[PDB]
Amino acid sequence: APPTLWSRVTKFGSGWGFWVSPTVFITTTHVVPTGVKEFFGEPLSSIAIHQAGEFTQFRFSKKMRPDLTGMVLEEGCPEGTVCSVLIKRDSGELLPLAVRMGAIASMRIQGRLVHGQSGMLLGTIPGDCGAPYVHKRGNDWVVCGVHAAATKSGNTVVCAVQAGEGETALE
Amino acid sequence: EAPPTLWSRVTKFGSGWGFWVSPTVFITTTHVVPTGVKEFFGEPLSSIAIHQAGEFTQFRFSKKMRPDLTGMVLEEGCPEGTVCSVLIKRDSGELLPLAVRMGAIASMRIQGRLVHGQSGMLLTLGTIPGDCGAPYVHKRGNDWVVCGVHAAATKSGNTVVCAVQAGEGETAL
Repeated sequence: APPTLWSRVTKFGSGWGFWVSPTVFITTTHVVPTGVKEFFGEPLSSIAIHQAGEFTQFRFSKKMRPDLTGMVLEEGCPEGTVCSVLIKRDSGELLPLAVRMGAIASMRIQGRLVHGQSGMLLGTIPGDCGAPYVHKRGNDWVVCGVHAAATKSGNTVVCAVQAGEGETALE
Repeated sequence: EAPPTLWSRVTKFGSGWGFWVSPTVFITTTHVVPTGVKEFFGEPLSSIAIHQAGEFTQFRFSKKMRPDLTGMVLEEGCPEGTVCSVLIKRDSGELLPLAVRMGAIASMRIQGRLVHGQSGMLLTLGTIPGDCGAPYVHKRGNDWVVCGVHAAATKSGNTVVCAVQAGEGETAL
């Protein structure tokens, strides 16, 4: 993972967010500041906000990170593949966690049913919410979720995904 | 070509930045250091070993602060005529590595403050106010080393000065 990729990982509210491009920022809904009128110094009327369950996307009118190129945002992580949760700790330490992704479905997070995807850690803390789930496709990195939750057991984590509707079916 | 953990050493500090040289050693430039405080990174000042002169400030903490890190060598000044990189972090999160050819070491007074400084020329944007403390580094073999911290810049834009930790081989005849 290149430094640029990590530079997209940004402290935000009670957790983290991720610059997908110069104008697009994704994060986990429950970490988003609630009493505010600006994000990153931009008034809400300047920002297109799409929230689906625990997945929140901001598109700013202004180029917030013109140093960045856009990258692909997938609708969920590829089931069965190893992704990395790009965790930054408060000391500055980089803690990428490898995770084997499982099924996409509805899960109860923060007392609400939301589209999510479980994964097995190959640990995280509450402050890690918003950290991106990414994987490499070709020579490029792709982002597919943002950290939402974990079992007390610790071994399983859940990311919120942009669109999970009907990804797994009863047989 | 600087790896992510090398960037992870660059840390927001006071009105600028600092750099973890090792799990216990943090360097920065003096004028950006917060004043009238009782601790840094949760550690009481009284527990910190401090070596500070000519705008170069070094802290050694009494416990491991960044145990995830390997210890790097801190050189006394950059190698003259060689090309180093300033690892600039901007508040936006942007990384701006700047190539710079290092030149003369000299003691000097810039805006009233004594600087044990080394001039360099940017090879080409540039540095800006708020960048002080950013590390100057280069490679010795397969290892990275750090040789100074960003202190000042010339109006012409293209020359910068880092504070270095050098002995009195920088005082005029």
